[PDB]
Amino acid sequence: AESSADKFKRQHMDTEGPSKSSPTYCNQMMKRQGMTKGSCKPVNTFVHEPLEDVQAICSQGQVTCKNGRNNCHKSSSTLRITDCRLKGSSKYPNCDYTTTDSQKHIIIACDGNPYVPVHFDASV
Repeated sequence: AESSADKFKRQHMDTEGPSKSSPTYCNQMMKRQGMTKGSCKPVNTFVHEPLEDVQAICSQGQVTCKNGRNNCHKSSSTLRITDCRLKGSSKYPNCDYTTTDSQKHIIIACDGNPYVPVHFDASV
C-alpha cells in the first residue's frame, strides 16, 4: 500500500483550491481523487492551506483521539476547509455530494519519524 501520509495528501489536501467552491467541486474532486472507487465515501474534507502549515499542527497541544490514542493535535487557528457529504438520492456508482464551505479548527493525527500528518480526525 501507499504511505499513510501520502494517502492523506491524496484524500485531504487542496492548497490552491478556491475558497469559493462551486456546488460541483465535491462531485468533481471526490471522483478525481479516487474516493469514488469501490463505493462512495460518506464524508470528506479538503484543506486549502499550505502543507507547511498543516505539518506544523503536529507540534501544537495534544488531544486524545477517537480511537483512544495519544497522537492527535488540535489546531490553534482556523483553517480554510470544504466539506463533502453524500446525498440521500445517491446510487453507486453515481455518487452525489453537497459542497459546504467553512472555516473551523482541524484535529489531525500525526505519527512516524519524521513526525508527519497521517489521518483527519475532526472539525471544531
